[PDB]
Amino acid sequence: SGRLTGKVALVSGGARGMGASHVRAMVAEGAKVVFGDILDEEGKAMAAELADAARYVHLDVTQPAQWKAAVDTAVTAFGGLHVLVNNAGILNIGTIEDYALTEWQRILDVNLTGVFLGIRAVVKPMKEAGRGSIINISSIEGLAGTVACHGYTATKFAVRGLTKSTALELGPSGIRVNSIHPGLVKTPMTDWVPEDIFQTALGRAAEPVEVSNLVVYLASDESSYSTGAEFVVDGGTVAGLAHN
Amino acid sequence: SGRLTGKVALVSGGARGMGASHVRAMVAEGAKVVFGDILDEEGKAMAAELADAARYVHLDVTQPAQWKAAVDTAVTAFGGLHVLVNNAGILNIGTIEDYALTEWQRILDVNLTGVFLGIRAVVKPMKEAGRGSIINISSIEGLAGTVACHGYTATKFAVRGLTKSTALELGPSGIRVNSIHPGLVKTPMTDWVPEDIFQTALGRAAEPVEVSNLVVYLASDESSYSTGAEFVVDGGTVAGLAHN
Amino acid sequence: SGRLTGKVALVSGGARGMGASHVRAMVAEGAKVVFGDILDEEGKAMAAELADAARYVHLDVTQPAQWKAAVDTAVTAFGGLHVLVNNAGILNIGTIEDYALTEWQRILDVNLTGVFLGIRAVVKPMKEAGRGSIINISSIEGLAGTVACHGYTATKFAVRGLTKSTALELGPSGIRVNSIHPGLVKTPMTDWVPEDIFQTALGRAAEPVEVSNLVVYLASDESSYSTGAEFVVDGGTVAGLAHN
Amino acid sequence: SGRLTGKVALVSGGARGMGASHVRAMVAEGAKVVFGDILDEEGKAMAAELADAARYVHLDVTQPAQWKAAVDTAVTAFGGLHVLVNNAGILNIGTIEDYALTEWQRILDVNLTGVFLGIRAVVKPMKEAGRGSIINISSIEGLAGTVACHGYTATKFAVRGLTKSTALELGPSGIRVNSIHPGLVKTPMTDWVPEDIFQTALGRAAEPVEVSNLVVYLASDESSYSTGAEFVVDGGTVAGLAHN
Ligand SMILES: NC(=O)C1=CN([C@@H]2O[C@H](COP(=O)(O)OP(=O)(O)OC[C@H]3O[C@@H](n4cnc5c(N)ncnc54)[C@H](O)[C@@H]3O)[C@@H](O)[C@H]2O)C=CC1
Ligand SMILES: NC(=O)C1=CN([C@@H]2O[C@H](COP(=O)(O)OP(=O)(O)OC[C@H]3O[C@@H](n4cnc5c(N)ncnc54)[C@H](O)[C@@H]3O)[C@@H](O)[C@H]2O)C=CC1
Ligand SMILES: NC(=O)C1=CN([C@@H]2O[C@H](COP(=O)(O)OP(=O)(O)OC[C@H]3O[C@@H](n4cnc5c(N)ncnc54)[C@H](O)[C@@H]3O)[C@@H](O)[C@H]2O)C=CC1
Ligand SMILES: NC(=O)C1=CN([C@@H]2O[C@H](COP(=O)(O)OP(=O)(O)OC[C@H]3O[C@@H](n4cnc5c(N)ncnc54)[C@H](O)[C@@H]3O)[C@@H](O)[C@H]2O)C=CC1
Ligand SMILES: C[C@]12CCC(O)CC1CC[C@@H]1[C@@H]2CC[C@]2(C)C(=O)CC[C@@H]12
Ligand SMILES: C[C@]12CCC(O)CC1CC[C@@H]1[C@@H]2CC[C@]2(C)C(=O)CC[C@@H]12
Ligand SMILES: C[C@]12CCC(O)CC1CC[C@@H]1[C@@H]2CC[C@]2(C)C(=O)CC[C@@H]12
Ligand SMILES: C[C@]12CCC(O)CC1CC[C@@H]1[C@@H]2CC[C@]2(C)C(=O)CC[C@@H]12
Repeated sequence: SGRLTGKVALVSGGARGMGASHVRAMVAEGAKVVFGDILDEEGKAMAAELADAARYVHLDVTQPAQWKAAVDTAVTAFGGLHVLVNNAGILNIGTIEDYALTEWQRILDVNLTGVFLGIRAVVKPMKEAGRGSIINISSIEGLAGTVACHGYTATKFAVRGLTKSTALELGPSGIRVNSIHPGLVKTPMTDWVPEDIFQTALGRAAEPVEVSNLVVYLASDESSYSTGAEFVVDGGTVAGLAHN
Repeated sequence: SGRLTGKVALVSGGARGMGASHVRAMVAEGAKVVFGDILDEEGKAMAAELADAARYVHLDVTQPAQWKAAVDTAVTAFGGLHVLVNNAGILNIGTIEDYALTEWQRILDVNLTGVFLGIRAVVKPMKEAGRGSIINISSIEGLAGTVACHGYTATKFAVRGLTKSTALELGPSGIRVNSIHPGLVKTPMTDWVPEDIFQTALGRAAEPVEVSNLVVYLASDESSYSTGAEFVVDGGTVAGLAHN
Repeated sequence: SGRLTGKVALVSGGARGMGASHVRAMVAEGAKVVFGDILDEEGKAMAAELADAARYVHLDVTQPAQWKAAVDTAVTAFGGLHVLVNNAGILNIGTIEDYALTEWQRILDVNLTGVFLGIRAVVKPMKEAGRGSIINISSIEGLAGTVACHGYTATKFAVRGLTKSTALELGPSGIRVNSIHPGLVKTPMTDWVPEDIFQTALGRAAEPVEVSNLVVYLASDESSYSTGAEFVVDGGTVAGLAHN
Repeated sequence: SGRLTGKVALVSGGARGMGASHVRAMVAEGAKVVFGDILDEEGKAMAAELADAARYVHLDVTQPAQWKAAVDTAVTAFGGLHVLVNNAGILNIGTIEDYALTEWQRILDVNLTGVFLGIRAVVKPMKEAGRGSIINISSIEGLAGTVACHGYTATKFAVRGLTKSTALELGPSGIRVNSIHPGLVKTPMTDWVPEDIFQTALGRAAEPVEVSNLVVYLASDESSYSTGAEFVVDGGTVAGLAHN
């Protein structure tokens, strides 16, 4: 409570799912949040309940002009920008043969290029403020592979790597960059998937707030000495070997 | 300010350095702490200025009988045990040729067996309580190697592995096990080492409280979905490649 | 000698550098090689001194039609296709701020999409034979980060991930997929870089044949039980922590 | 045939299982092998069928004096020592509670200290010769955890770490140190385990020769630029996420 007081955050894909949960969790901790998405109806809806501590903006992470608009909104409406949560992303599947090249390009644009564009857009205000925290949402699919999940796996691994190179470059400016790797979380992106698809040590899927707690920790100054690192919140899946 | 209220913790090697910092940080968050060490003078000293919320006990992590005594103290004095911070450890160096077999055995006993004994000692009360968090202190030397640091590297890698196997086994009982890997921290164990020995992105060594913040996070229920994972707090060292 | 006898291989970017070395090394071991590139003069030149054992074809890894032509050449000229070495790649640098979006897209197309296209192109003939070995050339930049190397790092991490997902999917068909991660190698891509830029245990840069030896091993049936794995040939760089 | 001609190797635990397979594979490639174990009957038996290419010696890897005797045998009988294969090891299981402290100590002595003693014993002759190759046999249990496998997991992770620190230290002397991580292999140590206990991409357990092929590669000069690295030969297990 009051752990993010004075912090301004930008969250991509915050109209629903984990993104929405992150917005709510950060506001509850005293932060001012600008969240963007492409689902304007839902976005404006919850922008109404968070009232004056949040602002919704239309943001297609593949459009650099929209990223700039999102950043300008944060800076002029709240005075600055200290946190970026690259959460927007999509999921598509398909075996090597019947996986469309267009789906491949689409997921690269959103899941990878979108994350890169967000980082380019927030460095200026963060460098001026001399402090900042960028949180990239990857997944355990960015740690190991899965059948018929080539585009998703490739981009989640890429986001993991992009996190490291940018962390090294921005470190001297006081900006931290870390990646979060969650396992199965109950959201509209995976409501069609059985909750026990992964072998976990805790024996259950995660509630979105459980990932949000990690977002708050990484956004706060409590995690001041962690940068370029992978934070896993998967209930123990990648900690064990695949058995039958 | 009250993130650990109602939690009872046992910290090994808490008389000084990071251990002491963890004790203070957890008490400040509302936890009751039992800390043990072999430096009784210093231990009793700070137990006095924490008298109401903490208890000091003599604890040589290589002696199972002392671990049991430490656990009994926590349970009878505070009603239970929910957190274990395996922090006690030593550091010795030497090349392959002139590294004494006795130093090798000594570091294995303290840094590895000591950690195992602590886990065996706390599982009973934690399993009864139905909830628990075990935090094993490894290091980045448990992620990559260093010249003339064979005993330390071997044990820190082992602690990292022990964290995973125990997390899988204890998960069903509601107990989480995670490892922390810090880089250079300002403590008596490394005050003879130049603060910039490691290439970091932040360009500085860490203050012990920076590692304590991560201990609090892992001890709290905020990290409910993280288990068997490595949490790195090294200022970016392992995120980059070794350059000249 | 004769370790690859009866094997037909396709090597992308084989007109010079490591690619050329791989072609020569595999021919010396009894394999028939079809190598493609965009440097036609050099390509036809060495195709001439390798006469009956190799065939050169123009191949821009970003063009699916050219990949098909390359595969058809291998199958009709040599009877089949058992090995694919995704070696083609480019290197560009730049900081988050002054790194052109066009350079970013270019490296994604060649280093990542190019690798994906190669895999899609060879699965048919390999699945019919019920055997095959795909070797993806990543780098240690696909294991850790580097300043001003965002596009390269992102794609090399992605290739590492793509290797795992495809290995799991193709495993049942008898096809193995592995990634190679070399450190500094003496080639035209890095002749402007000081040979001791990386901290290595061997104290030297690698000769391209040293990486080719690993390519032969992975192409042969000797490595029959290795798939979806990372093979590091960096002289010890990623095995140690970055010191000053 | 003749890939290890002129090389002298020392293999611990070579009387049966993978160790025996390594001895046979290396002899077939032209190497002279000294293998030790504690199963003298079986050891002398196969020392007979290999003739003068192989010498058997009694060797308890926990006894430094016996290691010295093994090394002296190699040097005086064959003129030198260029390869060490730390293969000897044991397997015991048990949950945290009912796992005997004696079993814990026993596995630490054999699986970890035994490996360290072997390295200390061979550095002298290798440093004089200008180069050498040390191959430490870990396992995928040294990469991820398993329930009721605490001693085994801890030591296999430690061997993985010991491989890196020693590789960095010995690199300047021309000595390479690498670790091998196999999955399920058909040997007496695991003949009671169902061949499909692990989820693999290849859908089968490995034949010991498949791991021996990797030992030969690492023992030969073909792998000249690989050191301090993990070589996985697990049929794809650790490349994928644990599913149900
Ligand atoms: N659901 C799960 O189990 C897991 C999800 N993740 C990651 O977490 C992130 C969010 O996941 P969920 O909330 O579960 O998914 P979700 O589908 O609920 O939400 C993703 C959001 O991104 C927005 N979005 C999509 N394309 C966009 C674009 N071009 N520009 C801006 N916004 C766009 C969508 O409208 C949606 O609100 C993604 O990066 C996902 O890959 C990671 C691990 C597990
Ligand atoms: N100092 C550093 O830069 C880093 C330290 N670490 C780890 O953090 C932990 C604590 O480190 P520091 O506070 O810096 O060290 P420290 O030397 O300040 O404290 C270690 C404490 O353990 C106690 N201790 C030693 N042997 C013991 C035994 N057999 N039984 C019980 N207590 C014993 C010591 O008396 C001391 O109070 C260790 O596990 C260490 O490996 C990890 C990364 C970096
Ligand atoms: N040079 C080094 O130190 C290291 C190189 N690598 C990787 O090894 C691979 C080969 O590297 P080098 O031989 O050193 O580089 P190089 O520059 O000598 O050769 C790359 C080759 O790819 C060809 N190529 C480029 N774009 C192409 C396209 N669109 N279609 C077809 N061919 C194309 C080039 O013409 C050239 O022959 C690359 O994937 C590189 O990232 C990895 C680690 C270290
Ligand atoms: N069997 C498997 O699936 C896997 C085995 N490994 C590792 O490979 C190595 C050999 O495995 P296996 O051949 O399958 O086991 P094994 O039981 O067939 O052979 C181990 C050998 O070591 C010898 N030995 C035992 N204690 C010794 C001591 N104190 N000093 C000297 N020799 C001693 C034994 O007599 C035996 O011949 C071990 O390090 C094991 O952990 C790794 C991954 C999988
Ligand atoms: C939902 C999950 C599991 C959680 C997540 O973040 C993404 C995916 C996407 C691909 C799915 C995987 C479960 C296993 C599937 C269902 C395979 O068997 C074919 C496609 C795979
Ligand atoms: C202090 C540090 C760095 C922080 C830490 O937790 C442990 C050690 C122990 C061995 C040291 C290493 C710095 C580099 C040293 C000084 C080598 O050059 C020889 C022994 C090595
Ligand atoms: C050549 C190497 C090292 C070998 C390789 O495969 C790629 C690169 C590309 C970026 C370079 C890096 C050396 C360090 C550099 C020079 C940084 O200081 C700015 C750009 C970086
Ligand atoms: C054989 C194998 C699998 C191959 C290996 O190198 C060691 C072990 C040892 C512990 C076993 C594991 C299969 C799963 C087991 C059977 C658990 O369910 C309890 C003990 C575990």
